[PDB]
Amino acid sequence: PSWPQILGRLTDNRDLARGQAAWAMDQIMTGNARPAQIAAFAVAMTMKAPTADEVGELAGVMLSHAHPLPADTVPDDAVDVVGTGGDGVNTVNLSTMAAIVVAAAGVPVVKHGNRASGGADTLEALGVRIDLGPDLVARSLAEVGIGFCFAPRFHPSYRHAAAVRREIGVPTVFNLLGPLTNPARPRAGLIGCAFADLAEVMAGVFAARRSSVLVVHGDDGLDELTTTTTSTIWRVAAGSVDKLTFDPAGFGFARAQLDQLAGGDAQANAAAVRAVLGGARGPVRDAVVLNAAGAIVAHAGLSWLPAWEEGLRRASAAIDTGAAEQLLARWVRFGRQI
Ligand SMILES: O=P(O)(O)OC[C@H]1O[C@H](OP(=O)(O)OP(=O)(O)O)[C@H](O)[C@@H]1O
Ligand SMILES: Cc1cc(C)c(N)c(C(=O)O)c1
Ligand SMILES: [Mg+2]
Ligand SMILES: [Mg+2]
Repeated sequence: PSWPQILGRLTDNRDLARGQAAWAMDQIMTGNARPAQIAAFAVAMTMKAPTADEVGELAGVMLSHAHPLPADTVPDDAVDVVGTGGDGVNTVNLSTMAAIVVAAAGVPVVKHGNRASGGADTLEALGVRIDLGPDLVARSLAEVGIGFCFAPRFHPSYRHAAAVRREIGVPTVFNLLGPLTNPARPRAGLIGCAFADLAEVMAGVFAARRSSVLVVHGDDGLDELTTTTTSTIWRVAAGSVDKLTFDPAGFGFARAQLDQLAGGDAQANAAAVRAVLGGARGPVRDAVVLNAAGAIVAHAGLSWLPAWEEGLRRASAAIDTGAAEQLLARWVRFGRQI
């Protein structure tokens, strides 16, 4: 295998041969790939139109190189709530807030995340330790019900890819990898995809791993279940993908305006988390509850309408009883206690 060969095949608009994407990603992750080669590969893959097999190869290499969590520390039914980002709309950290609420409802959550105010920035501002290694994330999950895997901490060898991603700016296939590379390897997730054309490829990757996952794209372009309009959902169950249209109004949700979901810096976004967890009613709470419920449905799938009703009931109660607010406080506390 070589760069001229792989790049030539991609510029010929041809799907890669089995193992070629893995070879490329492994060259990238081991510091053996020049910045020019990384960029060429990222772009060529993107323009060819990556397949699930290919994206699955890239993600597997990343996971091979990632720091794992200690054996037997991650529950068999752990769930992630994470999006590709890059939806061009600046929202409150819907996934992060949903994760807190899901953990509070009793579903173990191991959230993969990163800076932008991104999930990681907002958590840091809330006083949550984002920087914890495998052992301590495992303890966090055991003692709090939620662990946060900070992408840079667990994927240090991604450094060269990350630099190139910054330099070129343009979204590429690499933008799909975060939600597919949680180092704790949870089997369930609510997975946001900004890129409508690539949501199905993401779903295909999760299906190949037999995850129970909802890949979601708001029909307003949010990488979350949206409240402003309907959402497209790629439902992954039993190793196959269903595409459907999801309408929140179907559960009594009032239509919001995207401006009402808008975020700010880490301090603003942190305030918005505190507000939701303190019971503030309105658009942000509604979107958080909806996404929390979707994550619970994905968790349920590890065994539709009944699932959503129970998910919504459970998410609402976790906030209303103060369990969500208390969980965050316990999370802050856990991290201050080293
Ligand atoms: O949108 P960008 O800033 O360009 O970067 C992509 C973001 O995707 C993640 O959202 P995640 O679902 O993990 O958290 P959230 O929905 O709570 O923000 C995380 O915040 C990354 O920064
Ligand atoms: C996954 C990951 C890993 C490393 C080492 C990074 N620096 C970044 C980043 O800057 O976004 C992301
Ligand atoms: Mg998100
Ligand atoms: Mg988002």
